[PDB]
Amino acid sequence: GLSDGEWQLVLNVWGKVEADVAGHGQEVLIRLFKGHPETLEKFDKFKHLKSEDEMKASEDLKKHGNTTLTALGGILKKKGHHEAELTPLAQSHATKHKIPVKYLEFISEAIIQVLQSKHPGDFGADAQGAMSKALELFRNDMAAKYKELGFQG
Ligand code: HEM
Repeated sequence: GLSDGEWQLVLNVWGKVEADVAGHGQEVLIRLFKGHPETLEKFDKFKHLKSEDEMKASEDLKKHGNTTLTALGGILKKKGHHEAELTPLAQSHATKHKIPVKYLEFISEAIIQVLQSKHPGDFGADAQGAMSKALELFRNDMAAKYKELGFQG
């Protein structure tokens, strides 16, 4: 959905995340939990973290962040011919974890805020715009799969 050029920007900033997937993954879930505390409640092993000090110290949080970003990089690498990899994710999220589309917007924001915080240099006006279109396509495709399995509610 982006131009070839926009995908390139997207894969190029993602190259930075790939050099530290779990430290970027940890910081994204801390930003999401801190930003929207209600999301935390969706996680049984984190539901009890009461502060950012406890979130930073959690081994499990760091793992789950690695898991989350590893899965999103597999989707981003397919540029948009990503139906196959998105499916299973829409399936588990809609049906087993029961994650509203709204929360996919909250995590897209937490992603942009960590790339901006960790790579101010590299994540300039054009990289930010290309990653925001890429996360919006992701969330639109997830919403599409949700309304299909017949959720969104
Ligand atoms: C960038 C968007 C996301 C991606 C790529 C992603 C990826 C994953 C993956 C790969 C798993 C493990 C497999 C599965 O159970 O499907 C998972 C589990 C899970 N996800 Fe997500 N996720 C995303 C967003 C969210 C959001 C926004 C929430 C909640 C606010 C969430 C809640 C959960 C929960 C509750 C589980 C089960 C965790 C566990 O095993 O205890 N996910 N997610």
